Amino acid sequence: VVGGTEAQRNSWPSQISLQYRSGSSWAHTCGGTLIRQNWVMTAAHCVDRELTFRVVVGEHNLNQNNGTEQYVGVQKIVVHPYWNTDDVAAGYDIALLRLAQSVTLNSYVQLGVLPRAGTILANNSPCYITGWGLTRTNGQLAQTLQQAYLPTVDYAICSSSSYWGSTVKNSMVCAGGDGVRSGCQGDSGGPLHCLVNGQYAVHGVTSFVSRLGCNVTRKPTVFTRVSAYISWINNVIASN
Ligand SMILES: *C(=O)[C@@H](CC)[C@@H](CNS(=O)(=O)c1ccc(C)cc1)C(=O)O
Ligand SMILES: [Ca+2]
Repeated sequence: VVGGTEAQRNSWPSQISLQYRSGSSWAHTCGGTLIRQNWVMTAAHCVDRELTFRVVVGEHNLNQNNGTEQYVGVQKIVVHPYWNTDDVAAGYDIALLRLAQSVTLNSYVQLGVLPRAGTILANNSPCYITGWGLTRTNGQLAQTLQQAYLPTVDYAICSSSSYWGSTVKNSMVCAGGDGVRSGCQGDSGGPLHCLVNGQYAVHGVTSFVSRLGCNVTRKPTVFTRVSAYISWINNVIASN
């Protein structure tokens, strides 16, 4: 996240780090949201490569032991069946990961609250993106989890010609676009937390930013709209 601030250690306990095995170690590649003790919601584009993945819950600093982390392998990957790698703009950028073991909940590890199905936020709704993605366009990943306030940009504005045009669909949420704050590579898959009726809920799954760069004026970060996929999510969880 570009233009973010370090999150407090226990602010976003559903945020997970999705990592892939790289030689003798592990490398962060995307975020995700813990939605069941053994299920993670992330972006389908994060699991397009045939890599070995693990999820880290209760993570704060990627390069140091925080003494709060739980490490778990990904046992099954279910990508939305309409997802197409060649077309992120078509949408369906969502996937569910069944964890090899159920994680233990505590103040650093909690399930993400999902919105009711069909919920659409009013323009300019208050949301925060969180993640360890690049802190600058063509930069490096953050060491500590970052957060940035990114107000939503409704579909009418977001899909307008000055913004994203036809690239944005109504199955997505746009947020930000101020030219200073945004998601960036490595934040994909993570949550967009929006305050609704006093409770933060995960309304988006980070999906894409402009090819021009991360923090680009009028190119708000684009997220899969979680509330469009509630029955899909429940169907997967129930049949697996
Ligand atoms: C997500 O991080 C997104 C910006 C918010 C990225 C794409 N996701 S990624 O950087 O994880 C990705 C890109 C390509 C591959 C092969 C793997 C990972 C974006 O550039 O829109
Ligand atoms: Ca750590």
